[PDB]
Amino acid sequence: TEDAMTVLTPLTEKDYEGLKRVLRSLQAHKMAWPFLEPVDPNDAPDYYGVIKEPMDLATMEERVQRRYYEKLTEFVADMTKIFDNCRYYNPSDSPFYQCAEVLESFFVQKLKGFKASRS
Ligand SMILES: Cn1ncc(N[C@H]2CCNC2)c(Cl)c1=O
Repeated sequence: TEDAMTVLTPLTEKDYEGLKRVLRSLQAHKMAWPFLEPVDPNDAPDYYGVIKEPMDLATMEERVQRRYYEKLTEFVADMTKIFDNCRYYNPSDSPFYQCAEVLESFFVQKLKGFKASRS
């Protein structure tokens, strides 16, 4: 199943080309700009004291380029931190919270396509 594959099956070189495509799709999305680089503390009081595990798309790109991820779960966990951190720090009427909702929905669509392609 795709769930077990996601947790257990090591990422191959072919898998990594798919991860790069997924990442580039997210970076190009109209609602991705809040997530392209780390949050600046001057945009968000106490951000780094509140958020335990910050993440952003440039950090994920570096990690993809360095072959940091061994399993798809780990890549999904980093991506999900981006959206969960945003929704945790901000109120639901924040424009950043709204971007997280839209971009995660897009991620989920692309992720399902990638999982289907591994077979
Ligand atoms: C509270 N807060 N402040 C900023 C931000 N993104 C920044 C990154 C660079 N340009 C916008 C997010 Cl994602 C957030 O949640």
